[PDB]
Amino acid sequence: TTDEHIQEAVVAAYDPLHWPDWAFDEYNPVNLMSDIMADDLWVGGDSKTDNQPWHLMMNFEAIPTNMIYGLWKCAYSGVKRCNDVITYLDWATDVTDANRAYYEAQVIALRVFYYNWVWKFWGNVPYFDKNEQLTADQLYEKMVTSLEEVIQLNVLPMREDSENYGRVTLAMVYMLYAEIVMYQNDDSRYSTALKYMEEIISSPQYDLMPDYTDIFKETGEWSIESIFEINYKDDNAVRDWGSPLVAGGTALPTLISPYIWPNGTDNHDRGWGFCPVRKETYERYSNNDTRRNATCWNAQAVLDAHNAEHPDKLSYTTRYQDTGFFLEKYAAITGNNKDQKSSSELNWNNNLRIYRYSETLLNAAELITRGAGQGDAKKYLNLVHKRAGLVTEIEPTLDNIIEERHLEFVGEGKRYWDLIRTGKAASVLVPDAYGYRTNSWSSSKKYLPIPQKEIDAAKGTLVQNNY
Ligand SMILES: OC[C@H]1O[C@@H](O[C@@H]2[C@@H](O)[C@H](O[C@@H]3[C@@H](O)[C@H](O[C@@H]4[C@@H](O)[C@H](O[C@@H]5[C@@H](O)[C@H](O[C@@H]6[C@@H](O)[C@H](O)O[C@H](CO)[C@H]6O)O[C@H](CO)[C@H]5O)O[C@H](CO)[C@H]4O)O[C@H](CO)[C@H]3O)O[C@H](CO)[C@H]2O)[C@H](O)[C@@H](O)[C@@H]1O
Repeated sequence: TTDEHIQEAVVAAYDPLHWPDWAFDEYNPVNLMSDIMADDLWVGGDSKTDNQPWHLMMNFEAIPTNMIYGLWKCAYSGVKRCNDVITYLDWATDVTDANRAYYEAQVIALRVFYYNWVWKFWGNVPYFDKNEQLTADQLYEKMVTSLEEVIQLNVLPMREDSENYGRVTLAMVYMLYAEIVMYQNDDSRYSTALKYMEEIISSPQYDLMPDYTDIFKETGEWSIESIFEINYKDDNAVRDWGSPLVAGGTALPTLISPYIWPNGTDNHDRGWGFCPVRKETYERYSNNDTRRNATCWNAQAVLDAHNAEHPDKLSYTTRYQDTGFFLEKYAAITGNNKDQKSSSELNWNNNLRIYRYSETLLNAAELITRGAGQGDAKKYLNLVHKRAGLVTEIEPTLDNIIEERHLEFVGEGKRYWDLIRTGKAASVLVPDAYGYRTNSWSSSKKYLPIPQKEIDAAKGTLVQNNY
């Protein structure tokens, strides 16, 4: 009813962003949930029954009774908190026009963000704009119409300040617009998407970090390259097993760091050996590409060298699908949970990078090649390519742009969605030579099985996907 209470409610609508990595008794880190269905990582852990839903999804054999349910609950918690704010604003007095617009812009952009999670993973899902199963195509029209309404409020700044980093901005809204327009293959909005990407490119407060290896460091958080991140902190963080929803750190580096690594060696710490980096991922980089070592941390070579320098035979404990490589971007780094005050496992400081300026450039290059209008697709592609330390210029073909995204975004939740929307999934996601993936992707796998408990509780109102 008052301004101060709506302000607190707006803050609460942001909280589900930082939940899925540990919430509702599951690990569903949203970047890995898509990346394990692509061609860059294995699943790992103790065996195929450790986080079993992950191994089933990876092999296109998810089942409604053994599914990732946490992310579903996170997304719909988000939607509910945004809906709360729209309803509260109906019953509010002495809120300025500007503050009313600002509160609406934030919670409607977040609502589309949360719906994007369930739209991409499950497609045909229930919709509510106040506290009905839509087709994927019907949810899309709701989402993109909401984003149009947020842009037209004309209230969001292009970039936030030190104090407010993590708040919705116009650039975040633009990147979210491009993500859903491109996943839908809605070419009637390609022109508008390209105009929005060019507005970010024209801004002098977004640019590439000159060193790719500086992006994923703590000092790289909210750099000139960052459009949107989900904030995680170790500073007096008290996220715990029984209190997963409190704003502290992330579980992600504990999941994907080497099992019984000797903490502090090469300033890396131990984890549970999930998402080992495939050897093929390391091999697809040129020796000149700075992304190779920023993506692929060779844990085994570090100990091989150490055991020749100081011959204590150090080892880590190899788990399932071990390769010797781990995802350096979100690896446990000595000191990145040092200031936490609860369980150190859940309180890593690593922000989750959602949108980076390199995705602005590759979005623009791709929209130009898909007929969105004139622009310098070759300049935009080659800015990303050259930042990686490659000196030879490449043409802005769709295949070169899609492969640049592949090199640029391992572990960032982009590749699986890129493979489906470009029509490459059926050709790329086939049985491997290791006997790990034994199934082939097909269009029926586009949308996961809806969790059985949701099918049951809805008593026929929710129709199961034919996965
Ligand atoms: O498949 C994935 C993977 O799973 C592994 O299993 C996981 C399993 O290890 C985990 O087990 C829990 C375990 O970590 C936990 O241990 C407690 C620890 O949490 C406790 O820490 C306390 C904090 O609780 C406390 O926090 C306080 C905070 O709650 C309060 O609100 O605020 C206070 C400040 O204001 C704050 O203090 O803070 C103190 C420090 O002051 C901490 O010490 O400490 C004890 C050690 O003393 C430790 O034993 O116990 C839990 C009991 O519930 C266990 O559940 O659980 C996961 C989820 O179920 C499992 O995934 C497997 O091992 C791997 O093989 C798999 O690969």
